[PDB]
Amino acid sequence: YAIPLEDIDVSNPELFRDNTMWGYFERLRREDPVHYCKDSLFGPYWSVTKFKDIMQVETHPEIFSSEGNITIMELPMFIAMDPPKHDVQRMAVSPIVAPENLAKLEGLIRERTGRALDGLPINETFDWVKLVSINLTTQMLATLFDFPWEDRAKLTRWSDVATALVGTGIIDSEEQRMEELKGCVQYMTRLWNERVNVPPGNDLISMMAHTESMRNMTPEEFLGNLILLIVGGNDTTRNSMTGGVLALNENPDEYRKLCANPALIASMVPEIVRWQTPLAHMRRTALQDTELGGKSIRKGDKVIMWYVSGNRDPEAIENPDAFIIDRAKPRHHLSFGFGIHRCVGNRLAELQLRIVWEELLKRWPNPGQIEVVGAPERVLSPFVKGYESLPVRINA
Ligand code: HEC
Repeated sequence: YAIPLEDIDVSNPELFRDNTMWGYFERLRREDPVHYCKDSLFGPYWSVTKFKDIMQVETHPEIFSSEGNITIMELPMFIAMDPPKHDVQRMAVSPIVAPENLAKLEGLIRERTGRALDGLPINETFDWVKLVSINLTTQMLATLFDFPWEDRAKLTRWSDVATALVGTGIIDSEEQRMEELKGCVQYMTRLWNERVNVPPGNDLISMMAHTESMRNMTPEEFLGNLILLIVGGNDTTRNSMTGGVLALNENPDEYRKLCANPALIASMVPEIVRWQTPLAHMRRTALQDTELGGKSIRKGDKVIMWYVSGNRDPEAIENPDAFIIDRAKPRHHLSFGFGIHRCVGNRLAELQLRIVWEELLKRWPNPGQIEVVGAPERVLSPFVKGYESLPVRINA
């Protein structure tokens, strides 16, 4: 409120690192819900801050294009494609990440999860993001992709390089970003070559290499889609694992409700994904002049769907700034988007988060045993809404 409406830049990454962006999004929802920003680190853009207006953008891909770039920050892959090619590639890829096709690998993830939790320090403060969230998410991706186990830290590195702003401690330049992602393409090409001329067996690289429909992708599209699948489920799962522990500590009546009725994992996991909003936005580009929420959008304009604001919109969600683990309709949220691009991995991602909560409560069943003892450090990004560290002590 101490700055002019016309000067609000909700994309400033410092607002996300400082956890001060909430107040700026609240002012826009009240006073200018479809908002033009002339000056930012990302050039000019529109902010879409209400639940119903994000739904209008998601459901009109013939007006609001995904082709070529789906973030505010300026290989082919089907998230960054419009129909018809989007729809052909999604129909090939959807069965690869469906739980119905993954039961044996998911039982192996549960065994590996239990072993990892059995190795955590007890009655000693540690960094939850390092020892649990990054550790378990990397073990899950390495299991699904049968990735060489000694090289699994490369998955975390490639994830960081894909999304990082220049000068945050990950890359020094766009030249460095391109050199590292060349390395990623070279590594995945070797795995493709080692699995295509041998009988399949049970991992996602073997499944894609032997799927007849994926012969109609170019090698560039095949590699682009393979790398989308490794990166797409990494930071999102990681920051949902961290967020749930923080939400239960900030809301002790919900931690008591969970421990008294562990079946509430079913309604809690979707509420963790809403409360966290691990990807704060997705971007579109206007293909035609259009009207949205009373504003004139021009052909070629950058249009930002702020899920971080839509998930807190009281017009759509009752008491939206409260964490409530037994809501009547807990899947009413925008963290997986909506429409033709709605997260193809959503049911697999939630299954992983339920496996983790079942295995945590098996070992530590009482309220307050998983205790946040220090402030989180947050990520410097307008896209990844997440945590670099979280000090935790397990009281057992
Ligand atoms: C194993 C893979 C994988 C996992 C795990 C995964 N995703 Fe996705 N996600 C994708 C793919 C692939 C797409 C592209 C789908 C498309 O464009 O049709 C996608 C698309 C999305 C989109 C775009 C929605 C839209 O309407 O534009 C969002 C947002 C998203 N994912 C969020 C999440 C979140 C949050 C999580 C975890 C809590 C997650 N994803 C877990 C693979 C994954």
